[PDB]
Amino acid sequence: RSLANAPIMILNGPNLNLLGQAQPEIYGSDTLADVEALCVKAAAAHGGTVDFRQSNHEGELVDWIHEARLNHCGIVINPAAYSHTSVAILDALNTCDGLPVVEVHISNIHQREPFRHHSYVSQRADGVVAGCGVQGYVFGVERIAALAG
Amino acid sequence: RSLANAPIMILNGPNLNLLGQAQPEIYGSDTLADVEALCVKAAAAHGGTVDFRQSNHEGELVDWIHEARLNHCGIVINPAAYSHTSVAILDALNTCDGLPVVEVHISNIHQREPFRHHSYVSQRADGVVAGCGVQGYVFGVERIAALAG
Amino acid sequence: RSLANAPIMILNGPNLNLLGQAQPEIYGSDTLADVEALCVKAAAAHGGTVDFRQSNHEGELVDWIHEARLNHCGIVINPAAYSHTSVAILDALNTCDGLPVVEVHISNIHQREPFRHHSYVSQRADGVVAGCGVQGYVFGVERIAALAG
Amino acid sequence: RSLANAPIMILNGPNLNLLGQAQPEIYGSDTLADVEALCVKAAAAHGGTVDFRQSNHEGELVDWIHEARLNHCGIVINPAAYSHTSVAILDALNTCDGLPVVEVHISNIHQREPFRHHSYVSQRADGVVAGCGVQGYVFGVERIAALAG
Amino acid sequence: RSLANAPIMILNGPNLNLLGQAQPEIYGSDTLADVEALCVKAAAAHGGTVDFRQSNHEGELVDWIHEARLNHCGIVINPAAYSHTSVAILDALNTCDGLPVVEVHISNIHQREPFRHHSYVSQRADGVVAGCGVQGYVFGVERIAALAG
Amino acid sequence: RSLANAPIMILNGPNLNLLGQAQPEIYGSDTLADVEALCVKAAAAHGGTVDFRQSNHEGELVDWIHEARLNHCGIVINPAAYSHTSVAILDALNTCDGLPVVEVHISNIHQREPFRHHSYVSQRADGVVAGCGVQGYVFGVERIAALAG
Amino acid sequence: RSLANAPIMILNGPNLNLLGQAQPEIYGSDTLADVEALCVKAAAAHGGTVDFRQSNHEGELVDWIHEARLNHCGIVINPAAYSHTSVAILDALNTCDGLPVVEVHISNIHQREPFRHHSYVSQRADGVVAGCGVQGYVFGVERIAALAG
Amino acid sequence: RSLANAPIMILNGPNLNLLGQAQPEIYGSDTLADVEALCVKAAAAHGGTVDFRQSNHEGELVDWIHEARLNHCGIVINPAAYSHTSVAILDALNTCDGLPVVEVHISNIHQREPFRHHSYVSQRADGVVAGCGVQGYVFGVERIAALAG
Amino acid sequence: RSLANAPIMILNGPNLNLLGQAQPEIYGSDTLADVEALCVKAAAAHGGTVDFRQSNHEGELVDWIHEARLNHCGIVINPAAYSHTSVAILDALNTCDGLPVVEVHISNIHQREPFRHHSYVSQRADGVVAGCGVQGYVFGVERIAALAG
Amino acid sequence: RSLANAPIMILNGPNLNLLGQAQPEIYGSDTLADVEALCVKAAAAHGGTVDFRQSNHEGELVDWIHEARLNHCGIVINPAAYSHTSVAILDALNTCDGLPVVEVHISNIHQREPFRHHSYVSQRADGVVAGCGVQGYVFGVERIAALAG
Amino acid sequence: RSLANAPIMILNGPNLNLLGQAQPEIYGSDTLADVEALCVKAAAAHGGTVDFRQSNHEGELVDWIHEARLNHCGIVINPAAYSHTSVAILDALNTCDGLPVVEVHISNIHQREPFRHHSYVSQRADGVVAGCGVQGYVFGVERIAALAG
Amino acid sequence: RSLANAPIMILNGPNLNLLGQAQPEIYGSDTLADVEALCVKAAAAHGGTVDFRQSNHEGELVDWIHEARLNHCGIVINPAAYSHTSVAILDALNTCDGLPVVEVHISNIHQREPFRHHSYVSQRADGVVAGCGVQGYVFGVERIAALAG
Ligand SMILES: O=C(O)[C@@H]1C=C(O)[C@@H](O)[C@H](O)C1
Ligand SMILES: O=C(O)[C@@H]1C=C(O)[C@@H](O)[C@H](O)C1
Ligand SMILES: O=C(O)[C@@H]1C=C(O)[C@@H](O)[C@H](O)C1
Ligand SMILES: O=C(O)[C@@H]1C=C(O)[C@@H](O)[C@H](O)C1
Ligand SMILES: O=C(O)[C@@H]1C=C(O)[C@@H](O)[C@H](O)C1
Ligand SMILES: O=C(O)[C@@H]1C=C(O)[C@@H](O)[C@H](O)C1
Ligand SMILES: O=C(O)[C@@H]1C=C(O)[C@@H](O)[C@H](O)C1
Ligand SMILES: O=C(O)[C@@H]1C=C(O)[C@@H](O)[C@H](O)C1
Ligand SMILES: O=C(O)[C@@H]1C=C(O)[C@@H](O)[C@H](O)C1
Ligand SMILES: O=C(O)[C@@H]1C=C(O)[C@@H](O)[C@H](O)C1
Ligand SMILES: O=C(O)[C@@H]1C=C(O)[C@@H](O)[C@H](O)C1
Ligand SMILES: O=C(O)[C@@H]1C=C(O)[C@@H](O)[C@H](O)C1
Repeated sequence: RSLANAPIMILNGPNLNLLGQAQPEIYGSDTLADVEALCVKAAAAHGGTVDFRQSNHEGELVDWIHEARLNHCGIVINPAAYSHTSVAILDALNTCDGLPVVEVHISNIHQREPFRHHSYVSQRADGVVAGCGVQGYVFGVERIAALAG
Repeated sequence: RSLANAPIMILNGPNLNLLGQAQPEIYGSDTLADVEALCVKAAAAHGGTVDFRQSNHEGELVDWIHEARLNHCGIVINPAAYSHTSVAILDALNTCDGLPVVEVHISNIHQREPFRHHSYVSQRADGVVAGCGVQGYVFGVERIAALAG
Repeated sequence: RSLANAPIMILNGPNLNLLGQAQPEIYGSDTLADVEALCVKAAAAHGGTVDFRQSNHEGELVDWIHEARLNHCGIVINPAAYSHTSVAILDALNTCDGLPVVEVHISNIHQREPFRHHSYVSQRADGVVAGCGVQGYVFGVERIAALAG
Repeated sequence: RSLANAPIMILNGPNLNLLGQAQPEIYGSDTLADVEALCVKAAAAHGGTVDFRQSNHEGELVDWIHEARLNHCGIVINPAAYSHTSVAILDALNTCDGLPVVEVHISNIHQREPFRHHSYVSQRADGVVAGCGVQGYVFGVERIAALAG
Repeated sequence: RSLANAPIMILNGPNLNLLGQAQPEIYGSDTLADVEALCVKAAAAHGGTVDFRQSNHEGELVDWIHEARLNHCGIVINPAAYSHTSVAILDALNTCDGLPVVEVHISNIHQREPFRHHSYVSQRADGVVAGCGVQGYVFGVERIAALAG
Repeated sequence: RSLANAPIMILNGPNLNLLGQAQPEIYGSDTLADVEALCVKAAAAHGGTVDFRQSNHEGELVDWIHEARLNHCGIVINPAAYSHTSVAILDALNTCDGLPVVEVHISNIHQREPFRHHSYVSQRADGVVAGCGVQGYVFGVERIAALAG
Repeated sequence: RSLANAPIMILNGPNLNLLGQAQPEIYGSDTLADVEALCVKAAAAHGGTVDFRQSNHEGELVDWIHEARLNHCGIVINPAAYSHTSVAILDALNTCDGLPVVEVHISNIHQREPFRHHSYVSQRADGVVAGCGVQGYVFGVERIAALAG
Repeated sequence: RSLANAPIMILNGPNLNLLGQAQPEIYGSDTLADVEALCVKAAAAHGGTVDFRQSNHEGELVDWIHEARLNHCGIVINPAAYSHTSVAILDALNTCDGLPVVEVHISNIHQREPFRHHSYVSQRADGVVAGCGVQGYVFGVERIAALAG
Repeated sequence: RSLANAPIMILNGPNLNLLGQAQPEIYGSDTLADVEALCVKAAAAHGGTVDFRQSNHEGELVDWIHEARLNHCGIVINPAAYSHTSVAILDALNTCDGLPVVEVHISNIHQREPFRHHSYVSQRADGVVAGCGVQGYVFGVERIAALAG
Repeated sequence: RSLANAPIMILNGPNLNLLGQAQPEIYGSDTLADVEALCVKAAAAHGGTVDFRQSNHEGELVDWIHEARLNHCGIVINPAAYSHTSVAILDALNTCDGLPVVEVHISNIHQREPFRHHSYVSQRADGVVAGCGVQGYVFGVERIAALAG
Repeated sequence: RSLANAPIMILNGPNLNLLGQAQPEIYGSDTLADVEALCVKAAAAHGGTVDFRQSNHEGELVDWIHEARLNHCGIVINPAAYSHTSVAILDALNTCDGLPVVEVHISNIHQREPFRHHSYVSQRADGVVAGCGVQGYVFGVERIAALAG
Repeated sequence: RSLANAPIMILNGPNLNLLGQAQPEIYGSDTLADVEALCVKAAAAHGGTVDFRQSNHEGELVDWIHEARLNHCGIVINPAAYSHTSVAILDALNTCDGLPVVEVHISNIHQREPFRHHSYVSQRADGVVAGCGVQGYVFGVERIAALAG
């Protein structure tokens, strides 16, 4: 599916509802709403749209991936903590044959504790952006636009 | 309990809703409904019944195992990705003193990525079947039948 | 906040709803209701109160930490199996800048299987109590009463 | 080849000659002869026959695997200790392009010492059954019947 | 024995003679004499008494555990660096069939360097308290009073 | 430093001279010259310029990083193989106090051999982009323009 | 059980046929026949006898263990290289419910390459003697004499 | 010894009897008889002769190594699966003080599964040839011919 | 020195003063006094004598090794827990050029927890006896008698 | 390319300029000039020629590999210490689609320190020769001639 | 404290009493009295004095470190075996806020056995000298002189 | 060679050209020219001279080591990053039979990141100084004076 025919799904993992309010020295002062506005504006320059959601539940993220599999033109995901722990989210992305996927981490996870250096999502994601702040979501939208188109 | 007095609980973990539709070269073309039918038939030959369920949610699965503990004669479980990650599911099964438990994986997890090699559920499960396709749920039900006697 | 102005949050993870009914040789014969009343009594001696809650869902536990972050004077948490697996809960606790946190394990996890030896919550909790039975929750309450003062 | 045209090879590794006589609390009280009768009955239901053998010698199992490659419709194997140590049996199975293979462990190896958790044979076997008692051989035979048709 | 018939032994390992004077940002500004008074006060509320000691010698701590084995109603020990290195102290504790033992760490060792994550003593202690400051000794004494009854 | 005042240094590691001519199924069919023209246009859209270079020599890349430290407004680097092996290139980037740095890998290294999973450069780079093909370079340029702004 | 009723089985692993002729600086200059005479005289001092055997074949050693299980009063075994690799010989000795077993190594394996530091036989052997030369076989016969009486 | 006075022992391990017939994409379509004729021809060009043998049995291989020790001018060995597992064949080779030994693998073991990467025989062999197909056997003969001379 | 000219030093590590009194299911019911009487009798049969000591202090053990280096004909040591942790005791035995040394463990350490499998002493000991009960000391005496001759 | 159309590139890594002068007990007394002569002679027997070079610089070896890719019929390489550390030389050889490549080590690396046991080059090289001395270079030339022919 | 006002504590761990007498091929033929004279001399050239001590006992070492903390200008320590095992001695040094500490090893521990590779003291010592013979004590003293300055 | 007949080679690895200008809080504010003057002065007191160089290039350092091998009295080397990565420079130094080598690290590498803990150079260097600042190079010069004397 192309960007003209279906939205880009933009998924956000656990604790991201507090972006811009908690640990600003690590994740910045922009909020999740500010990030949704960036995404909308980047997709509109390519003639696309976005479906932007956040959840703290692993299984709800699994369900939204299944939805995107049939209805969306690609997926930009910041799995947050679940990057490091969820084989179930990996597996949900693996049922999405050929759908473009870009993983995004606001912080540079390779500079932080060793438990954050590995992500299960990365083994499926076509592209992985880390430590580019909320600008990384925009890079994700632009990479989907290049892959879908 | 016996098979005549209570149903066998058949539990299915994340992504199993898309069985037969996704990655058929790994997991085959039979659907979850097809699997449910195989189970009903095998339990019937032993004078028993099944209670077949699927969920994406780790905590829902926990809840269902608590229910089984009191109302079912045994559990046949395919924990899917949660086999590799859920200490919480293992611990739910450990509350079920003496209840027969059979773990089933459709694919042969020992030929796949190393993160798939280990299951938490397997330390509590009485029996473990892997790589026997959807026929391994039939083996599951048969083994519950033998043990519930 | 202070103990006079807001309740202490007391959070229990998965399977702890069965406390006193299952595996009494490991976890004792006192119920979760029994624990709650111990907590209510200990907080009352310091002029405080408690908000006592259990869940089998990782994401609901995250949401209740976020609620504590704004409305409670500290957290006493028994993550149960999530202690071992949940980076998400650790991250939720991390968003709570300066809020006193005390982790509690009923059993001595250090004498159990090696997968129980490490907890994600312990890198954030101020204090960790293990193997002091349900009396560890009273210790927890007593320590938050000291830290809040 | 088919079950009607050639027998199913049933191979048993070292120490299995003492089945039913030794360590009954781990492996049961049914003998190797009892297992052979279970196998003969299971295959006859599908119009097939079995060739059941046991050896303490690694090279003799490799020789038998080579024979089956030419004359048998599939192989049901309990390699016993050899599971954990024999790259030479794994390799013999690897020469049998397309022959159905099912590996059987009477006990649940995943609940035992860590040196028993890994099996060389499992990387080639199509299916792997563990902890289903001697009933696991019957599973084996039924799985070959499905694959050889 | 019982708290009315024998004292609780309170043992302190190496460098705790400088408590209050060195590294106050990690271990606080209360002294070992201050901790002794808190212990004395807690035990007297249960009609008990304490026998409070410190040593920088591994062999001396071993000899004091032998003494406790015969003359004391239980042991509250803060092994200090010996927690991480001393199989001999673990083994002395192991000779004390059934005597209640609570291990205390002033600091939350789980947040410090990885060599401080493991403790030998923890596999024998009944209970372990970490990161609750000098108040953990009062928790120790309370636990021993509950067990000794 | 501003984009107006000095060029962005774009550094490419060993073997990138052959880009578009070798292993096109992993690294694409665009040439290194093609990447250089993408970079010049990306920087131009922010009023900036680029200094694009490639080398098979680890010490030469070290020397170019020192040069950048004094004369450039940031560094986009694709270390190629040296990402995995060069402590010396990490240390050269460590000399560059506060200079924006973005590391780019054409291919998604996290899907490839395990020796490619770790990069010494990622511990210093502000941002890391992998698996976005040659478009990653454009992202790299954009992030430097936003960090230099 | 008694030395009077049945001989002590003395089993020697692979390459022990060459003892005294190969690598004398590691294993000495006494031959295997010289060891057999030592073992005859040691057993004679207790009123017993020996049945002394050597094989390069893992399976043959398994079959002699099963023989011993029924007809001998204990086993002294030097598994030679099979100590480090044979799960099969371990398993054969585990079928020997209560039979006294002593493992002997001529050389001190703990001083040699790391692959020699672990023995599978040592988890079943009641006693293990290493680096006492051919005199270790006399020790083994004395230990069996003490265990049988 | 010399090539004019004694034959070169050429030994082949388990499954090599099927060379040319099984997994031809890995090991080639030349048979073990074709290999023997290559070896005869190479040895004759140096005035020498070969003694070519194959076996699936580890113990037999050990026995043949013992024969060579006394009767042959060197050993070219393809230990096949027993390269990875047999400490016993290593130790047989170690009894052969000074005898030239060359280990040959038809496939390039270093490109295959990690369990194939280590050979116990490589620590004693003088030279090791891998991935040169059946010509590697000719290289082994030529090397034995330079070392005997 | 010889057995006629100097005694055999027999050193016992921490907690062995309680032998016969604590953990009799693991270490037996004979006391340290009974073990010294065994040693005296065994030494006397070879015309030697013994100097039998025990300490809980690692440094004292070091001092007594030093003393043996000058005044005794060999050392039999049971290092007890310091087996596992004392590089200092290893190093004291390394200063003893050529002095016979035999290490003895009453229990079969290879069947106990993984922290007990490694001994620093065994890389220096000429011989190592484990799991032969108190009889292990007599085998120690006998080995020093053969080595000092 | 055929051997008649283009030379075989023979590449030598760091420190091989001193071959025959340093550590002769490890690498022999033939020089690098001696080695080139051997190669010229072996190539000439197959109607071919060689291009023999040596370099201490990783980048220069990468550049020469690039040259060979276009102008040579195959490569024989002794990467010397770069075997163990150069991902960059491995990737240079990966750009050479279908070019025959044989890695040569003069010493038997597998007998040396464990850092020398793994080579990055070996995952790409078609054939690997180790411990055949400078004769291994002739084997390399011979293999190239067979693969180009 | 300055060198003029207080002596430099020179500390020596276990077995060092035998320096010059034992293992001279590793540690040399100079004695501990020789090393003290070298320290006195080097301190004298800076107007300083030394307090040179040796002990086999870990806790004595800790006690002397506490004395230095209050009465000495700095510590030069050779912890000997306790380097590898003593967290207690590292924690003693860590109580000495800002006191200059230099760790010395006579032998180059990095060329020896792997258990010697790691030092606990090294994480706190300001400088670490290894393999420079007894001259490394002189280096110690000189460094203390520069840092107390 | 003596210090009177030949200069001491002082080699400095990558990034050292910015000593004193970069990361002064780790490496100090003295420049490389200041270090060379300290070495010239130390050598002059022994009647010797220095030959002080720096390079970013691994192979140029190998070349310089080859020079020193024939023309210099010894080598003082700060390999810098290449300490951790270069088996090539290790090997270069291994060609220098009997030449005194001292390795120096300005900063205390044991307190930094774990990839800095190991040095390949340290397995050949006679002595190793770390964390003594730039005064460590004077220690180096002094140690070569003693060894060449
Ligand atoms: O950088 C991110 O956005 C990530 C967000 C989190 O919540 C962490 O758990 C991840 O580790 C990193
Ligand atoms: O084979 C199965 O049924 C399993 C199904 C999945 O969903 C995976 O997550 C498991 O790894 C395996
Ligand atoms: O002791 C406790 O309360 C913990 C309770 C749980 O449920 C386990 O999962 C933890 O491992 C231990
Ligand atoms: O359970 C089985 O049948 C196996 C039987 C054996 O003998 C063991 O060695 C295996 O580990 C397990
Ligand atoms: O926190 C405590 O009381 C401990 C005190 C010590 O001295 C350290 O050795 C331990 O690691 C921690
Ligand atoms: O993907 C890239 O651009 C990098 C390209 C290289 O050359 C490889 O060496 C790296 O592993 C990946
Ligand atoms: O010491 C012995 O008797 C042993 C003899 C062998 O043959 C070795 O394989 C063992 O490793 C040790
Ligand atoms: O390459 C060969 O000749 C080898 C052949 C065998 O049979 C294997 O088991 C080895 O792993 C490789
Ligand atoms: O078996 C013995 O004598 C040993 C005695 C001890 O005290 C233990 O610490 C050892 O682990 C074993
Ligand atoms: O054997 C040789 O040719 C190799 C040559 C080198 O220089 C070493 O670095 C390698 O490790 C071995
Ligand atoms: O080199 C030194 O001075 C050391 C001396 C000791 O006694 C050893 O224990 C150390 O490992 C090293
Ligand atoms: O401390 C030194 O001088 C070292 C200097 C370097 O450049 C680092 O790379 C080394 O890790 C440390």
